[PDB]
Amino acid sequence: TIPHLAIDPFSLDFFDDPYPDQQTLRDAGPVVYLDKWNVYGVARYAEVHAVLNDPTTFCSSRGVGLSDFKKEKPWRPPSLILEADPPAHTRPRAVLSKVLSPATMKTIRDGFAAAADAKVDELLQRGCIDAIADLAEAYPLSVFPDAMGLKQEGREHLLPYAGLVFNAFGPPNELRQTAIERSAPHQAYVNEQCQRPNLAPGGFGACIHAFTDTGEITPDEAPLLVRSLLSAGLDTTVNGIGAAVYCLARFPGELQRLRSDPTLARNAFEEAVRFESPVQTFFRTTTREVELGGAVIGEGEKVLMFLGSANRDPRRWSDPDLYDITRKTSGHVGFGSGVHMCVGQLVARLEGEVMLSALARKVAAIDIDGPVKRRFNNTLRGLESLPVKLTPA
Ligand code: HEM
Ligand SMILES: CCc1ccc(C(=O)O)cc1
Ligand SMILES: [Cl-]
Repeated sequence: TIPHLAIDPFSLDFFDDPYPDQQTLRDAGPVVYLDKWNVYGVARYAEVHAVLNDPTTFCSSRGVGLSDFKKEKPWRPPSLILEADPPAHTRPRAVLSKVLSPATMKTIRDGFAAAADAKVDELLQRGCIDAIADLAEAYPLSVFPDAMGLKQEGREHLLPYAGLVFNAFGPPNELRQTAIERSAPHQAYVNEQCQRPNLAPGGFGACIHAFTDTGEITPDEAPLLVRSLLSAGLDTTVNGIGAAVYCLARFPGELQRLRSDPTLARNAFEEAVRFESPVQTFFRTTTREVELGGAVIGEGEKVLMFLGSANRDPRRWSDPDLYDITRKTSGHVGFGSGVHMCVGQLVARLEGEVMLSALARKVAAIDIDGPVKRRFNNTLRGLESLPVKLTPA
């Protein structure tokens, strides 16, 4: 009843061009079985959305990577938020919601916008730049570590640590194995920065520790919650901004519309998140036998959700393979959906908005002018290098 497919969604060939295989996954049925990894897969919008919104049946506390925490030891102590189910999830989630709230956004927006404008002005002086290293990476590195309250020394560990976290959700392939082999210095740096004395006053880290006296979290929970922001808060935005710049570089008609109405910046970023889905996949584990799309999945089974495929499913989206900055994007699953839906999404959208606003106001054209190189990661989709020429407005 359930079709069995040999597609490896964690192979380099799949990462290089996932779209044909994602269509094969959607069109084979609402639920597939991936023989390569012994997991169920859901690639259509409807089933991905259904799984995300039933956390009781499709739990996160057995891991949101391939590994089942009931069977194997987690590679690092479980996240108190991403790898927790209600009710244990609820209070840590509330703390991060308040740390990354609107009032916080108001406190950081002017500095984030000024750093975005300054980066674009700097890049325009060079003209020909790498939109990954010099923009997608450089801009978040210029705002987010400071907003966390990290010291300067050791920040070179942040992107390697995040690449490790995202590779570690994958199966035990070479990408995952190599990341874990190299992990010790990055883990040691990150864990140390999570301690209260190492987080500067007023930043996100200090604010997490300050919530340890309200009864929502205890002091011994704060370091791991800081760890969540140092895991999820940087490389995601690198790949979100990279996705948006890559979309504007490939679709100059949309850059032209954005230049003509810079207030489209927020939706242009949201549409890049749908179109590229920087976070491609996450797993859940069934807690009982369950019927999903006419299929019967037993207890204790891993279910792989293809967020990027759900975001391009023609059953849900008109012209899904077109980048359209005025698209009604509400309901895309690039930030997840339901109780675990990205708690940092206001930070991500702020960074994306102010960078796209700076481009919309300062840049007339973005032309690819060198070889594009893709970066391979078991969970993140994005580029290693994007050579572009920026023409000033
Ligand atoms: C474009 C940027 C981003 C994308 C595409 C993204 C994507 C996601 C997705 C898909 C989830 C759902 C995980 C699940 O359902 O298992 C998630 C959750 C989460 N994200 Fe984001 N994220 C982004 C930026 C950020 C930022 C900037 C932060 C922190 C400052 C952050 C922190 C978190 C945390 C802590 C969770 C776990 C929430 C929970 O389990 O309740 N993310 N993100
Ligand atoms: C953006 C995906 C993500 C969310 C949360 C964590 C974490 O809690 O460590 C790590 C990754
Ligand atoms: Cl760690």
